[PDB]
Amino acid sequence: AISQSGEQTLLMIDNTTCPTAVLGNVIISLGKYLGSVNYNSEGIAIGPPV
Amino acid sequence: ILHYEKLSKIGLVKGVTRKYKIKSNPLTKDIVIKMIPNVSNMSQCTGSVMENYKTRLNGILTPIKGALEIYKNNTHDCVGDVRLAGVCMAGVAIGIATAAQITAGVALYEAMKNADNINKLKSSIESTNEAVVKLQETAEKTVYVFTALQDYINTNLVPTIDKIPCKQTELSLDLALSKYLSDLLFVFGPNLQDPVSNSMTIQAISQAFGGNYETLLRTLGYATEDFDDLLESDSITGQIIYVDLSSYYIIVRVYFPILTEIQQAYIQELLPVSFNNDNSEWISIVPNFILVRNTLISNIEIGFCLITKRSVICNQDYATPMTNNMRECLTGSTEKCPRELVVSSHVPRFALSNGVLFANCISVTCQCQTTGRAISQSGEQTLLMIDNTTCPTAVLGNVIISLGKYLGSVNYNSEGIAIGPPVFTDKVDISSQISSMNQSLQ
Amino acid sequence: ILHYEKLSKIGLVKGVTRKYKIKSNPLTKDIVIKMIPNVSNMSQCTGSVMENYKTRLNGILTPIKGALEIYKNNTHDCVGDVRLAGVCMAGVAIGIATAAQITAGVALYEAMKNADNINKLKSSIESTNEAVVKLQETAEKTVYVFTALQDYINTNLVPTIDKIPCKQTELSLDLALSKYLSDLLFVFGPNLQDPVSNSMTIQAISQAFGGNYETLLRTLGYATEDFDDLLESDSITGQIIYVDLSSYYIIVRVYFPILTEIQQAYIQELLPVSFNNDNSEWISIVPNFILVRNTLISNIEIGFCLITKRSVICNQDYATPMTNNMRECLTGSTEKCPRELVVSSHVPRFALSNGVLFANCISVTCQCQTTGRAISQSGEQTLLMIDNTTCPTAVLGNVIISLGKYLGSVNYNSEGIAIGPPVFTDKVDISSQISSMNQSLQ
Amino acid sequence: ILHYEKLSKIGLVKGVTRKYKIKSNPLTKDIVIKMIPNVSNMSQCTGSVMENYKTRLNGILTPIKGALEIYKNNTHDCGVCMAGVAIGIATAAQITAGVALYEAMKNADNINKLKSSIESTNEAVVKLQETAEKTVYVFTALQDYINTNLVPTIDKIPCKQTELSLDLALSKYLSDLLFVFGPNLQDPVSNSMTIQAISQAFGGNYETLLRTLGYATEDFDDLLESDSITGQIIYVDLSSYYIIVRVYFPILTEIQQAYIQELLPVSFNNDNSEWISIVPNFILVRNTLISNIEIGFCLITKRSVICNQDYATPMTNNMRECLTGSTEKCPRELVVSSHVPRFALSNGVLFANCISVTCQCQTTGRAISQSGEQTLLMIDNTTCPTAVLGNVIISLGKYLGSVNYNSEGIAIGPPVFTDKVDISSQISSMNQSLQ
Repeated sequence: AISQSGEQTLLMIDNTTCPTAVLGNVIISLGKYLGSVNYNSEGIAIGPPV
Repeated sequence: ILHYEKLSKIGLVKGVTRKYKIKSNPLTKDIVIKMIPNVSNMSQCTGSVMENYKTRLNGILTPIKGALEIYKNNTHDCVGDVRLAGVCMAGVAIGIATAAQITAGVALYEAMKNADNINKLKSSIESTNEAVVKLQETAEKTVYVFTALQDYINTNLVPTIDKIPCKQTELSLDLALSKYLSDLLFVFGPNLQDPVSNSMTIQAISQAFGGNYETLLRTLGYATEDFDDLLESDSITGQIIYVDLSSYYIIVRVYFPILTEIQQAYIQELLPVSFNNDNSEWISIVPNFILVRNTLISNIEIGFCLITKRSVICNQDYATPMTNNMRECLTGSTEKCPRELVVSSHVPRFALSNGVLFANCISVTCQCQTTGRAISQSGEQTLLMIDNTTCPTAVLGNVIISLGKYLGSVNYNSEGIAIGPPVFTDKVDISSQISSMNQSLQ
Repeated sequence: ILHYEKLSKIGLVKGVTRKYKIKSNPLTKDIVIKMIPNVSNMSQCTGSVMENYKTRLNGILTPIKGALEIYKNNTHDCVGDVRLAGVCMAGVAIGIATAAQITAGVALYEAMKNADNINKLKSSIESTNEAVVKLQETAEKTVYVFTALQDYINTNLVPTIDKIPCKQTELSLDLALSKYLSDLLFVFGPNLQDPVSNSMTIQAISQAFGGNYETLLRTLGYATEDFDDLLESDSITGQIIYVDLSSYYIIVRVYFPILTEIQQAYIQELLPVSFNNDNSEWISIVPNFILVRNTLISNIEIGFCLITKRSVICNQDYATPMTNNMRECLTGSTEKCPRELVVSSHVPRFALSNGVLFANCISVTCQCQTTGRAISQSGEQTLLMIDNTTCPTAVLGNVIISLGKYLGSVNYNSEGIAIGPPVFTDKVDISSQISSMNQSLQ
Repeated sequence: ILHYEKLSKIGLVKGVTRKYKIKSNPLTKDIVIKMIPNVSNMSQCTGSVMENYKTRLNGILTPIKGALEIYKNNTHDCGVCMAGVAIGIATAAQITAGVALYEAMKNADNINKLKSSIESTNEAVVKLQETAEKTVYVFTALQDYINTNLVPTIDKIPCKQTELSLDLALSKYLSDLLFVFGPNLQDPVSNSMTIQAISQAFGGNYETLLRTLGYATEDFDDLLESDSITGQIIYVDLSSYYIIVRVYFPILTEIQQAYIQELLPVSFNNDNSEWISIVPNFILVRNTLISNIEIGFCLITKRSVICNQDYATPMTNNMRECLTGSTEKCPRELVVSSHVPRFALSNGVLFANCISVTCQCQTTGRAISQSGEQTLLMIDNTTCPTAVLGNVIISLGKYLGSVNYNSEGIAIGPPVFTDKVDISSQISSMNQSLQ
């Protein structure tokens, strides 16, 4: 299983973490990411509810 | 959880209570629509309109197959008993996709297993010359073909193939096909950016069959007594799974869900009534329909839902949040409810709930028939409750009404409440107000 | 990878390489087995054995229904909207259940929807009087009934209903029913503690039909070309989904899966050959069959799996771990390989791989044909590779063989390797070695 | 006495608890199994296969009579009094079988008094009166076959075909016999031979034998499947080719202060790998003493395990400490099969390895996360009532043990490998390490 903590909003799943993910009935092969290598280890600020 | 007495005193009288149901657990049936008619019996002097219609239909149907091939080329069966062993997704070759789009992609592959078998029938599908046809898919399975323009041809053009000049039959035909294409472009034209998804209603799909969805659904079968419901609420949806540019016929998987009533979940309707305060008439601005489920109070965007007599039916959970202040207002904190001054003379001024009558006797003349005298509202009472204790028969203009007994407080009409601040709900009023508060803040 | 060259000198000559495939994606078919014959035509002097057979049968079928009802009284459809579709489980009332038990439970409820349809046919099911009968649960869905001893009664008992004193017919019918029950008790008797499971083979299920699974599977359908495979590997399984204590018939959902080749995986078989060391014969103790998957080497408990000429087939991923020392012994480190002295005179002493033969030239007569001179093995060479380089035709005992090229080292026979320690593989020898080493440690 | 809470840490979750019952107090019944079928109705075209069958049957039967006569000629009244000088080699079981044989010789004489009646039976089950008060049944091995198929077909087909069919049927019966009554029957005196094997002298139809003998117990099926119903051969006749068998019908005696505990294995996560613990599935507890059982020989029911012998076997002391809370001594095996169980349900409380199977209960509508330190997860109504694992939606109960179950860790044992080739190499490597 790929675990999400209570600190992070979403997960970047790519071949670096593992090259094929399963989300219920879908099995998806994934490609490389072009942005930061440490995407999932850095948090950001969040806005106000509306 | 809704406190009806303060709501009524503000002017939100009780309305009907309806259950909340959603589309669920969809069965599938596969059909094909031939968007081109068979003109074989009248092909003697059809002219060149057939070829031109062929090119136009190819031009319209090419982007649909192009978008479908993005998934078709990138869908494959993952190998080995380790995982559920379903479909693998060339995600890097797909590029851009949503959750709903991917889900539809999976359902598209799933349906491919049957679509290959139906495409074995290509010659039979071409041979169809009736507006509805049933075909054997297997010794234990069947499929239906619908012809886009077979009824018109067979009923008008074939019988009238000699009584008028053939050139005239050419025009008529051309005009008929052009009318089909004009009706089609709203749905199957460039508006259809995403044919893969299955959110498209059967009513929209039937535009490819002349807008006659009742024939699609009757031929497939009235599976349940809720049929009109899954029909109006846009719960019956279909998906295009194969597009053919040689025979010009598409395969559609029609979904027939079942309506699951949500437990501990009801829809409440509130009737607004104009009420008197400070020598003027006001109407409170609150949602007409409120969704209370699991003792949780949330709004509902019912515009896309269907409001029957006993239940509220939606093809999707359309629950939306509600402001905390609105929750307090509907809980009893009645001073937080907004109110709008009414300048229209066509706003309702009285309502009837549980047989007890709420009315604004200041705005509308009230008198009681039993005692033959007027019913008086004072200047500090927002609304007047009339019931059998007051008098068993009152009138409001030209209506004689007989009232039941109230179930709440016996001294209802003698107790007042607090009233909230005025609001204005015009589109330009919101911009005007926002400027005023911003200027006030500065 | 495996180092065949270093393994060969230890005596582990290369063998056939087979692919690895496991059942996946099972299809579901439904049948009923009537565990009681229809004795209608012979009822004139059926005696009282029918009633006693009814009671004895009931004594066996009652626990099965009791174990099923632990699920039936604890299984229902949820809203399906509170969470993605599934079947609800009253787990507080179940108490003790494994993952396999719960999975069977889910399949059991899922099949219940078809089982209700089959049960709507109860009177038709009871009326069957052929060993195999075809019925409809709807016009697009067949179901099959397989009676217990209908054919046997139909073939020998009914024709001989007069030619012998039919009291003897009563005795023979009693013996036949008792024979059925004795055959049944191995599978459907008290050994069947978990009817909620899909691990029971069709061979065991056919015992309720006289062990005649070929009729079950032929009537249902040979859908795939690997059918014998799915049959021998205990891959075709079935589950009981309905037990009836009045008509004495069960409903079974038979599974027909498909064999998926586990990609990047193969099974290597190693042949043992006796070899010399210190003037005595030894045979190495290593697994005959090794499973290499995704460049990861591990054992396979191949007793349950079926071995064909081209692939290894299992009804389950029967891969088991393998010692690190076995890993190093199989990838080159022959000093960690076990060896056992051979006392028996019936151990194989030569083997042929890739057209070359590795032989133990001193323990068996070892001469060559094309020159008439004997082939000599020194006391330092464990095995002698004989190929057409030394001579193209060799003689071993009474067989004369022609040999081909070698692909590895040309100077194979001139290079020796290290040898491991002896082992003893008797059941009691393990205890003795453990005790001796324990005493040595103390 | 078992620490099930600490065992759920290692993947061993509580299963059913069963009562241990053993065969005891066996009654006796005497029957006559006639291996030669009466063929007086088919003597017109029976041919010469009958004499060949008789010779083959004599050759089969004679060693049985030989190994019975060693006890017949060495037993006399001097209770039962044995002669050990002329016996030579015998076990305790053999001596008890011999004393039982002589006790049954008293009724064997009375049954032999009806030899003419026994040899004249022409039905599958025939009733004979051995005394004024007691009776005996006679079973003929192939009489139903003859009277149903071969007798009616004596004239419609030529009797050469009848002769060949007779020879083939008798040969098939002999084929079924020889697995049991052939040279495999080295010790015919012993009574450990099951009724199912004895019924191979009657076509494997032990149901007819038992039902005619009139079982009168509610434990009958558990007795039959657990091989509790045993027999003994006490007389063999080489003139009429029949044997008389004392069928023993025992009673299931539940052992006081004895129960059998079942443990369900669950794969658990450790050091980013999935493992399974190597501890026996079934445990015998007798007066607070823990010992193994070869439950393969026994029959397991929903609330009891029935054994026709006391099958308790010793347990290693370290294993005993493992099952009593010291989980660090419980061996574990790495997991290579993608089809090992991963969740299990006890008391309505769900134990699972959420790292290997995704867990997201429906009432919170969210996933249930398992860290890299927790071997298994407990789900109950305290955390969230109804859980979903793949295709199953499951409503759960409440745990009875500690409330802080998911927050407390434990120690873990060493890895092991259970293959026979693996065992030898571990011995070899450990021996090499010692050297």
